[PDB]
Parts: sequence; structure tokens; C-alpha cells
Amino acid sequence: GSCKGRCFELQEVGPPDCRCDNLCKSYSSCCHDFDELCLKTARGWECTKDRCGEVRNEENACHCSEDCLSRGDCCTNYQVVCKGESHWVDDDCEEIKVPECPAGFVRPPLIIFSVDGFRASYMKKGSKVMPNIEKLRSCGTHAPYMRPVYPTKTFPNLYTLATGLYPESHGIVGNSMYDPVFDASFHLRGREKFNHRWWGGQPLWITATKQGVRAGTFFWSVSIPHERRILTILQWLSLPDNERPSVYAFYSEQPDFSGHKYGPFGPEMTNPLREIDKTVGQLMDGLKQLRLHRCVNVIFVGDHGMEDVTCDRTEFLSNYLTNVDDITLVPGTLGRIRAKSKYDPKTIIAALTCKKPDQHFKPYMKQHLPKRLHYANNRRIEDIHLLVDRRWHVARKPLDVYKKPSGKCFFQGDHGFDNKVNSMQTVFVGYGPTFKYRTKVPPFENIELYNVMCDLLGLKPAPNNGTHGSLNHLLRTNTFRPTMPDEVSRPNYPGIMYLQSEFDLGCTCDDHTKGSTKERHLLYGRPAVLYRTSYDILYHTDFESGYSEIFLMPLWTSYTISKQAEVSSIPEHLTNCVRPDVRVSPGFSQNCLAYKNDKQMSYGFLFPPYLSSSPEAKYDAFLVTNMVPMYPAFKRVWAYFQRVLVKKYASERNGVNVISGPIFDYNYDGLRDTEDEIKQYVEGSSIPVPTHYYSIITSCLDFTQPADKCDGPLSVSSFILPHRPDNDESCNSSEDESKWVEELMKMHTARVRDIEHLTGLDFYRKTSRSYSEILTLKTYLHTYE
Ligand SMILES: *[C@@H]1O[C@H](CO)[C@@H](O[C@@H]2O[C@H](CO)[C@@H](O[C@@H]3O[C@H](CO)[C@@H](O)[C@H](O)[C@@H]3O)[C@H](O)[C@H]2NC(C)=O)[C@H](O)[C@H]1NC(C)=O
Ligand SMILES: CN(c1nc(-c2ccc(F)cc2)cs1)c1c(CCC#N)nc2ccc(C3CCN(S(C)(=O)=O)CC3)nn12
Ligand SMILES: [Ca+2]
Ligand SMILES: [Zn+2]
Ligand SMILES: [Zn+2]
Repeated sequence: GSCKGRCFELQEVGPPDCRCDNLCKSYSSCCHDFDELCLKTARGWECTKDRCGEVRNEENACHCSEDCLSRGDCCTNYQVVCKGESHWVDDDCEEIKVPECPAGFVRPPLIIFSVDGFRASYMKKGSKVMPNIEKLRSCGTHAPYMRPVYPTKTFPNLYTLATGLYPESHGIVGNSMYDPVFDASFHLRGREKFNHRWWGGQPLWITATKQGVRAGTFFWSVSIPHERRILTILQWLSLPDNERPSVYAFYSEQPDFSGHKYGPFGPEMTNPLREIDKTVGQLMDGLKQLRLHRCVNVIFVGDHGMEDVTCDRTEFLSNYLTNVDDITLVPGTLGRIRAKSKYDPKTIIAALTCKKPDQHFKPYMKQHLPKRLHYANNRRIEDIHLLVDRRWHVARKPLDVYKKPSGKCFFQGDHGFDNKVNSMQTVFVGYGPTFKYRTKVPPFENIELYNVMCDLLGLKPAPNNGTHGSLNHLLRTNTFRPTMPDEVSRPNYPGIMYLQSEFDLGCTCDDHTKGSTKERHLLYGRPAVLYRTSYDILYHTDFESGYSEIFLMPLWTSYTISKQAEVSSIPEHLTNCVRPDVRVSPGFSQNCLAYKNDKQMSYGFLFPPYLSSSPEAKYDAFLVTNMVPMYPAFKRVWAYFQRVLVKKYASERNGVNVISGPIFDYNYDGLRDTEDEIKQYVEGSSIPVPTHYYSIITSCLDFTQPADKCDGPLSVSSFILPHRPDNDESCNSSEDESKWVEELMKMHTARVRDIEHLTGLDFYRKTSRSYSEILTLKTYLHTYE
């Protein structure tokens, strides 16, 4: 019945014997003497000079007596105050070229210092506010920011950090959730959240344990002071070889807790930032005191940022919907709606769509949300979602909300918004023997981190949504080397096979061998096809394509548009021209009759006829092998992109290479559909309708070089446009395309990697860059923020 000998014991005792572990307070299951022995606070956490060589008083939180080292309970500043040593922060950066660990240590430990709601811009505050953190940042490896997953809430982001998985895959899709299979709710408060049934994937503490690497308890009851959390970690580090964990985590509820009260830029935020830094100093001083300060890898990382949000900036569904009492809303910086058991999704979406001039939320069916959010493929995600404007909340009705009785809001800051929003970005710093010295790295998504942490511990990662190798540039030593996948399907290269006469495709028109087309239009090699299919490489003066005889359209179409390229028209005489392709059987070709019989569907072209190099070349653009099903509403988007925006990008970027193609993701799992999974065809045909259209736009990062003569790193932007039969998503869509199309595109920006998942292709296979560098490029997201 005693915690004597057991404080913060790693092997938690089962029921009903009392506990002394990190979480016993949250189970109200601590032994009676837990507070007394394990949560001592007398005299604080710092030695003072008058305590140096004191007689030991056992009531003290930490000790300054001469036996403190042998007892394992000196204050973190003991050697500094009592033995004349410097604080860690007062030492200059010193490159740790090799881990310097005690005997017995078989790998450098990892300590994750996680800070809740640590907005990326808080790093600008500087060495006068946060001297310790700024030393970590400038001596170690750091990114300008780290992007969280959506929703930009704590539990989804903490578990992503831990698993490398999107929320829809790990299952923690919100701080609040309903699961229809369990018929149960998950809430930050209450004990439900501890039940293993909610938690999917394989978190780092499980990965370590499964591979024979011990973890400290990552979780801490709120009542355990931060200083005690640190002392506990440090004390665990002095355990014998056969007990000592290799992986630890500190967690702090700051600066999030204050951020909500004062807003992210409230002047009161300086105090929490100072206190966090002091906690960091206690860790580093502690490690130095243990002579582990050149042994341990330390990651400083946040879960998300913080935005200015006040109760007066609240949209109410009751202003849009009658009978708002039929609905359940998960409210705040996002919306999820479901019925209470009158309810009808289409009525609800319509009634919420483009209804007020300044409307600060947009409704979506989850499958129509931007693919970059990867927020749909989980039964815990409601079909109806509201994306809320930064700085705003959505609520169901006024009386569902309440101010203080004094009339002021409960909060001035909040988070949860789209993870592209600047204010939601958080931090990453790595410091120690395995990280690079005084190195800055590009920003990266938090899904990538699990793989790094695995590498840092010599663990094989569980299957996750990180691209393993994409952050090899963070480390001075890599335990993992990325290898480029082998191509599964080889292309055919058909010459002239058929004759005009053999084609009865219902089309009308008013009437190539590699060469240097491959050199000019495919700058980074052919994409590889990573699934079993039959497809043809088709060459033309102005573009190259990979044409699928299964889906009867290109998988990809590649072409290069120079800065000085001329945009021309679709001649009147070629307005409705479609031409048979003599290289492809009639049987594996689309036909024009299908389109005439389909009253909703038209067609467009992947290579734009607007960017033809000559009148003769333009005829290639009307080949049946270049056409794709497009709703008329979609053609408004695509024609504007092709006729106006491609030239613009080319003009701005000193030329661009473009790869465009269809995506099919009818089951919204972010993966390429099998043919069995396609649920819509051009009527009377087996022409599959794309759910989306992608484009990858590449150029030289050094803009002084043209895109087709680039020596160094590359620059990419990409999108995955939803193929919709209306433009209800774009509230200004009844105006000229100049007012809304490019904003639609920006909303549906994507990583090359997202397109790879969605198509089963592999891009950038032949460049003068290292594969690791290419992995970084493929994980880049252009945000426009
Ligand atoms: C993000 O990462 C997760 C985890 O790797 C990915 O989920 C995994 O997806 C695979 C492939 O679909 C699933 O396994 C396979 O499922 C098919 C379909 O039934 C089956 O025929 C195969 O034999 C195999 O079991 C796997 O179950 C699933 N894992 C988890 C944890 O759900 C996910 O696809 C990734 N997301 C993106 C967008 O990349
Ligand atoms: C998810 N979570 C926490 N994640 C971290 C974390 C730290 C560093 C890092 F790189 C990645 C993650 C610390 S704690 C959480 C928190 C809030 C923070 C605290 N303390 N509170 C709790 C309570 C319970 C649990 C569960 C999660 C599920 N399991 S399981 C079944 O997967 O082993 C048990 C403990 N997590 N949790
Ligand atoms: Ca799919
Ligand atoms: Zn948080
Ligand atoms: Zn918060």
C-alpha cells in the first residue's frame, strides 16, 4: 500500500493494488502516501547558495546536500550553484561529432520535449525571453516551422506525432468524437479516452517496446508540476542498464493554456514562454550534471499553433437553418454535423452554402474536402463538415454558447483550423549527437516525425504516412537509406498500327518517334507505374503521355512551357474536333457518342490546344488519346488554368514543366482506386469518370535558369482539383473566372506525394539530384500563406 521505493514506477501495478505511476492521479488510484513522497514541493526546484552542503531534510523537493548525487535527487542546478559549474545555456555551441555516453549505453537516449500550442512565431521572441530554447535552436537542427495535421487540435496532433499517421488512419479524428460501431463518445474529460479501443496505429512507445527498447511513460497527470516531470525523466536516466529506458517524453499544457486566455500575442504570454524555457534549462542543466548532455538527442516540438479568436466572432447555424434542434454539432474552429436520431444532408449543405456575403465557414461533404487534409476515411468523421475561417467559431445556436456573467469571453485564442493557416504552425528543434550542427532545414509536416524518432532509436517504423528518407537531411547519421521503387508495369511504345477507316468513334474533325520530345517534355524521366496495368507511351511535338488502355485515357500528360511561350486559340474550325489515334486500337479508345448520350458530361484535353507550338502541332491536341471526361462546370476551371494560368506560371517561373492527369478516389481513402472501385462512367460506356484532376508544375528553384536547363534543386507546386458538376464550392463562381478559379486551386494545393498515393505513379525518377532530396521535394506543400 506504499509508494515508498516506487515513485513514477515504470511497471504500473494492476487493479486493485494502489499505484505510484505517472497517471495514478488521473485514475484516482495513487497509494495514500503518493503526494507525500512523490510530489514533494518544499523549497522549490532550485538550489540556493545557503542550501549548498545543507543537512538533508527529506521533505524537500530536491536536494543540495553532499549525498544528493548518491541519492539521485540533487536539484538540476546543484553543480552550478554549489560546485562552480556553468549553466548549459552559458556554454557556447559545441559540435557533438559522436555520442559521448556512459558504458552500458547501447544507443543515445531520445527525449521529446513537447509543448502544447507553441506557435512557430514564438521563436522570434528571442534569447532574452527564452535563452535555453534559442540555444537548442541555433546550436542544433531546426525548421522555420512544422505543419500540424487537421484538425489542429491536441489529441489528433499528439497521436500523429506518436504514430506518423493521419488522424483518419490513427482514429483520433478530434478531441471529441462519436463512433457508431462502439456507440460511444470520446471526450477530453472523463476516463473513456484511456480505453485502448480508440487508439489505432502503433505509437512510438509501443514500437520501442515491441523491438526490445524500453520507453518511459510519455503521459503525465496535470497535477504533477513540470519541474517534477523533468526530475523524474532525469532520475529514470540513472536507472541500471537493464532498466533504463531509451525513449522519454515531457509534455506541457503551456503555452496553450495561456494562449487561449490571452490570445497568442497577448503580452501575458511572455511569462509562460519564460517558464517553459526555465523548464528546458532544468532539463539541460540536469543532463549536464549527469554528463549526458553530449549523449542524449532532444526534440523540442509543439502540437499546433494558436490564433486570435473571440466569442463575438461566432457564426450560428440557427441563422441559416430552421429546426436546428434536429442536429448535433461538434462546434468551434471546425464543424461536424450529424442527425440526433427533419434531418436531410442535401438540404443542410444547400442551406449552408454561399448564403451570406461575409460567411465565415464553408460546408462540405467530407469526400469533397481538399485531399491535402486527408480527413474523410474514418467512420468517426461525420459526412457533413464545416471548414471555419481563421479567427472564427461556428456554433449551433446562441444559447448553446455562454460568455462569463461579466459579459467577457472565456477565451481570446483558439486553434483547430485548416493546417495550412499560418497561425496553426508549430515548432521543431532537434539537438544532440544524431542531429546536424547549426543547421536550418525546410519546414515539414509532423507526420514525418515518427520515422525520424524511429531512426534515432534504431527502430523499424510501423507502416505510416511519413515518407521515410524525406528528412534524412536532418541527421548526421542515417539508419535508413531510401531506395526508389521498381516499376511494375512497362509501357508499350506503339507506332502507326491502324488506319483512319478502322475507326468508328462517332467523332468529327476538319482535317511520332521519340526524338527530342522526351528530352524537352519529360524533364525528370518518365513516371513509373507502380501497379499492374497496360499503358502506352505516346509522343508528340508538344507533349508526351502515358495512355491507359484500361481507363481509356492518360495516366499522365507531360509538357514544358517556356517563359516566352505564346498562347493561341482553339481555331473555330477545330472547336469540336476529336481525332482517332492511329497508334491505339479503336477498342481501347474513347468515343464521342458516349458524350452525346451523356447529358451531364462533356470532355476536355490534358495537353492544352492553347499552348501548341504551331498550327500543325495543334492537331495532336485533339487526339482522342488526349481527352478526358469533364463536367461543363469543371471545364470553366480547367480552361482557365490551361489558357491563362499555365502561361502566367511559365512567365513567373522562367518556364514550367506540367504533368496533369486524372485521379479516381470514389472511396475517399486517398489511394488510387481499382477499376472495381469506380462508381461512375460516361453513360453507356466504360469510360470511367475521374473524381479529381491533378497537375504538377515544376521549375528551377534558381529562377535565373529556365525550367528545361536547371542544374540545381527544383521548385514545385501541385494541385488536386475536385471534378465537380457545379461550382457551388466557389461563392464568386457566377463572376468571371479571374475572380475565383485560382483561389479554388490554392485551396486544393497538394504534395506530389499525395498525387503519387492517388495515382500509383512515381515521379522525378531521373534527375541530377539525390533521391533523399527528391523525397523532400515530393513532400513539399505550397501553401500561399
Ligand atoms: C497512411 O498510412 C496507413 C498505414 O500504412 C495506410 O493504411 C493502410 O493502407 C493499406 C493499403 O490500403 C491497408 O492494407 C491493405 O488493405 C487492402 C484493402 O483491403 C488489402 O487488400 C491488403 O492486403 C492490405 O491489408 C492497411 O490496412 C492500412 N493500415 C491502416 C493502419 O489502416 C493509409 O493508406 C495511408 N494513407 C495515405 C493517404 O497514404
Ligand atoms: C496522446 N497523448 C500524449 N502524447 C504525448 C506525446 C509526446 C511526445 C510525442 F512526440 C508524441 C506524443 C504525450 S501524452 C496523451 C495525452 C496528453 C498529453 C499528456 N500527458 N494524455 C493522454 C492520456 C492517455 C493517453 C493514452 C493514449 C493511448 N495509449 S496506447 C493504448 O496507445 O498505449 C495509452 C495512453 N495518451 N494521452
Ligand atoms: Ca481510393
Ligand atoms: Zn494542443
Ligand atoms: Zn488549446
